[PDB]
Amino acid sequence: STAGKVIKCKAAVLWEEKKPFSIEEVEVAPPKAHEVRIKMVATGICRSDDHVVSGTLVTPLPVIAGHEAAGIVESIGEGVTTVRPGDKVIPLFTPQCGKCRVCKHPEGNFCLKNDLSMPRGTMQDGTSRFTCRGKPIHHFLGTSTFSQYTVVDEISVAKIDAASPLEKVCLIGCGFSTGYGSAVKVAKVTQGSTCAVFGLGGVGLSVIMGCKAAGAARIIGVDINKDKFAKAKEVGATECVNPQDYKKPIQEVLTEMSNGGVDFSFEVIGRLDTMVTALSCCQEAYGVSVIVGVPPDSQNLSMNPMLLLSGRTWKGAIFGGFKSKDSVPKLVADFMAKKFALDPLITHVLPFEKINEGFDLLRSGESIRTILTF
Amino acid sequence: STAGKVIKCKAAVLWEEKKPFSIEEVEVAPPKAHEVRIKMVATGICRSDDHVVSGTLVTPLPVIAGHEAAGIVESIGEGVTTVRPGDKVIPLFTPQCGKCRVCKHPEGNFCLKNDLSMPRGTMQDGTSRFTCRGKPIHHFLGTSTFSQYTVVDEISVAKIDAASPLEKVCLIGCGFSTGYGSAVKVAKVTQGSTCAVFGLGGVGLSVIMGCKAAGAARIIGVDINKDKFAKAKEVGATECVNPQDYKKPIQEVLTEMSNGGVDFSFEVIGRLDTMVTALSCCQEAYGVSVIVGVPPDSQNLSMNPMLLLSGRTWKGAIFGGFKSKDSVPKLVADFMAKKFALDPLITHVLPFEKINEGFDLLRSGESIRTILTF
Ligand SMILES: NC(=O)c1ccc[n+]([C@@H]2O[C@H](COP(=O)([O-])OP(=O)([O-])OC[C@H]3O[C@@H](n4cnc5c(N)[nH+]cnc54)[C@H](O)[C@@H]3O)[C@@H](O)[C@H]2O)c1
Ligand SMILES: NC(=O)c1ccc[n+]([C@@H]2O[C@H](COP(=O)([O-])OP(=O)([O-])OC[C@H]3O[C@@H](n4cnc5c(N)[nH+]cnc54)[C@H](O)[C@@H]3O)[C@@H](O)[C@H]2O)c1
Ligand SMILES: [Zn+2]
Ligand SMILES: [Zn+2]
Ligand SMILES: [Zn+2]
Ligand SMILES: [Zn+2]
Repeated sequence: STAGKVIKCKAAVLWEEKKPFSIEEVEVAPPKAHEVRIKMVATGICRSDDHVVSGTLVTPLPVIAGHEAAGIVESIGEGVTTVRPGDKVIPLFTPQCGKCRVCKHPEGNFCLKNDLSMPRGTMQDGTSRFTCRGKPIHHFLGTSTFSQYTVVDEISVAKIDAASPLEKVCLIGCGFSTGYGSAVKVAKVTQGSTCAVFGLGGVGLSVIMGCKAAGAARIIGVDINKDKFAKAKEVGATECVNPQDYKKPIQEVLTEMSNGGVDFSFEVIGRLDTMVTALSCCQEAYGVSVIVGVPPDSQNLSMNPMLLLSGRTWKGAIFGGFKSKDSVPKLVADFMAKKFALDPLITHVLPFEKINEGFDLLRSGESIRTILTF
Repeated sequence: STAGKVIKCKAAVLWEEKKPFSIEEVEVAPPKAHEVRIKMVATGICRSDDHVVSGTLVTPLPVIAGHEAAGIVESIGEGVTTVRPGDKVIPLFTPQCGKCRVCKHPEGNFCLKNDLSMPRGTMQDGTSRFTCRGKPIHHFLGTSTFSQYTVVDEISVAKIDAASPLEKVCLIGCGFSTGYGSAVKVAKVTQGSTCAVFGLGGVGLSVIMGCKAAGAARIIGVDINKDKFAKAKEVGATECVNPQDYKKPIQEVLTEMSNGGVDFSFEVIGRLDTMVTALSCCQEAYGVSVIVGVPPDSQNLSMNPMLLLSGRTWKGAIFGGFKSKDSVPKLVADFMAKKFALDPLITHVLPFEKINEGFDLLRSGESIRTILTF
C-alpha cells in the first residue's frame, strides 16, 4: 500500500538542455493538503516537451517534463473534494482555480495560477515533490507526466469518465483540445469559410478537425514536410501547399488561392516568420489569425501595423481557450459519444522506457503523436 | 448655372511636404459618369491631414487634402442615383462600393476601392479632376475636401438629412465616427469594463464617448499633454494619466491601476511604441487592444508574440469599422436626435482661408477640432 508514503518509481529526468532524457528511479512524496498523487497510464509527446529539451521554452532544470497525459488517482491530500482514489484523471497544464479574475471571466482560460508565464517549476506551495539521486527535481507546468507517479495541485486535475480509454484520451490533455478549441472557440470558424493552417503536426491536425467541424468550405494545410499532407487531407484539408515549392512568399500564394485572403489562419508551428505570414494571408479587412505555436524564448517579431489597421484581428491562446477543469471532462464525454476522433493523431504507441525513441520520431518528422504507455 | 462647366474656385494645394498650404485658384472639371461635384460648406482638420504634410501618411503630391467634411451637391454625372443636386452630403474617405467581398461581408468595412492602402491620389478611373497653374493635382482618399468644390465617385458620398447642421456633422466624416465606432463596434466595449485610451485628441475623445455610451465603469485617458485632461473628463474619462509623471513604463502603471490589466485599450496617437504599450496594458488572458492611430509610413513595430499567446486580442480598424455609406446617414440622424454630442470636439472655428492657422493650432497642442467654413 502507498498512501501517506514516499513512492520510489521510474521517471524520465531532463538534467540539462539538449541531452537525452534519463530513465531512472525518483522519489515521489505523498500529497499535501489540496494535492493529488496520480499513477500515470499514458502520456503523449507534444512538441512543447521538446521545446524544454531544445531551450525554446525556458523552465527550471533539472525537470520531469510531460504535460499531455492520463492516469488513475493513487491518493489525495487533506481537503480534496473533486477526485478520489481510483478515479481516472487528466492533469491540467493550465489550471482552473475558479477564484481569479480570469477564471471568473466568461472568455478567459489562462488562470493566474499557471506556471507558464513565469515558470517556477514547483507545486503551488513553491516546493517540489520529486527527488532523484538526493537532488530536488522541478515540476513542469504543474503536471510532470513523464513519471510513473506525479503529484499535482487539485486545481490542475480533472476527473473523467471511469470507462475512458486513457491511451487515447490523454491527447485531450494538450494537443487535441488546443487545436480543436483554437478553431471552434478562439477563432470561431464559420460555416462556408476558408481556413489556412500552418503546421500539420498533432496540434495542426486538431485545428483542421475543428475547422471541418465548424463547417469550413476550404481548409488549406501548409507544411514544409509534404509527408504530412496525406493525413491532413484525411482529417479535412481540401488542399495542401509546401512553401518550398513556390518562388513567391506563401502569404502571396494563399492570398491568390483565396481570391484576396483567407477568413481564418492559424500558426501551429512556433516560428516568428510564420506568425507574420499567417497574419498577412488572412483578408485585410475582416480576417482573423490565431497564434497557437509557442515562440522561441525572448524573441520579438517585426510587423507592419497597417496589417491590423485595415481590420484584421490577431489573437493567440493557450489550450484552445478552454477553461480546463470545466472542459476536459466534457471533451472526454464527447469523445466517448463519438463526436470527434483521436486515432488519426496517433502514429506510434511505445512503452514509456522508449521515451527517447519517441522524441527521435518527432524530431525526424516521422510521427504525429507517440503515446507512451506505463 | 455651372452644370457641365469647369468651375474655377479656391483650394488649399499642398505642393511640397512640410510647407504651408497654398490657397489659390484651381480648375474643377465637371463630374463624369457616376461622379458627384460638391460645393463644400465645412471641413475639419484631422491629424491625418497633417500626416500628409509631415510625410507620415504617404500619398502622391501635389495634392488637395481634406477628408472630414460636409457640403451640398452642385451637379451629378450620368447614372448617379443616390444623390441629387441640392442634397446635403458627407464625402466618404472609405468608400462603400456595395459589390466587393468586403462590402458583402457582415463585419467588413474597408472596401477594396479605397485609396488608403496603396494611395494613387486619383478618382476611381485613375484620373484627376483638378488643375492648378495648368498642372494636374492629386486627390486624397477620393475626397479632397480642402477646396470650395470637389468631385467624388458616387461610392464615396452619402446623402444626409436636409436639416443637418453641416458645420457640426462634418465630424461624422472622420473623427467622431472613427473613435465612437472603434469603441462600440470594433472593440465592443462592455458594461462595467475598464478602458484605457491613448491619445486625447478629437479621435480619442470620441473613443471615450463610445466607451461611456457602452457603459464602461472606468475610462483611463492617457496623454503626454495634461492640457487635454479636462475635456477628456468632461466627455467621460474617470481619470487621466501622463506617462511623463511616472518612473515606471505606463503599461505597468495601467496594469497596477486596473488590478491586472484593462478590459479594452485603444491606441489613438500613431506611434509604434504606444501600439505595443496599449496591447501590453490589456489583461493578458482576455484583454482587447484596438489600433486607431495611423503609423509612420513603411515602419515596422517589434513585439513579443507571448503577449498574444496568453489570450489577448489585437485588432485595428479604419473609420470605426462602419460601413460608410450605410452608416453616415444614420449617425447624422442620431446626432439630430441628440444621441451623442459633437460640440465637445470643436474648440476653434475659422474661415477656410485661415487653414494654415488651423494647422498651427493643431500642431501647438491647443486645438481638438478646428472647423473651417467656406
Ligand atoms: N498554445 C498552446 O496551448 C499549445 C499547445 C500545444 C502545442 N503548442 C505548440 O504548437 C506547436 C505545434 O505543436 P505540435 O503539433 O505538437 O508540433 P509538431 O508535431 O512538431 O508539428 C509542427 C509542424 O510544423 C511544420 N513546420 C516546421 N517549420 C515549418 C515552416 N517553416 N513552415 C510550415 N510548416 C513548418 C513541421 O513540419 C511539423 O509538421 C509547437 O510550437 C507547440 O509548442 C501550443
Ligand atoms: N483609423 C482611422 O480611421 C483614423 C481616423 C482618424 C484619425 N486617425 C489617426 O488617429 C490619430 C489621432 O488623430 P487625432 O485625434 O486627430 O490626433 P491629435 O489631435 O493629434 O491627437 C493625438 C493625441 O496624442 C497625444 N500624444 C502624442 N504623443 C503621445 C504619447 N507618446 N503618449 C500619449 N499621448 C501622446 C497628443 O498629445 C494628442 O493629444 C492620428 O494618428 C490619426 O492619423 C485614424
Ligand atoms: Zn484561476
Ligand atoms: Zn502541449
Ligand atoms: Zn466595396
Ligand atoms: Zn481623419
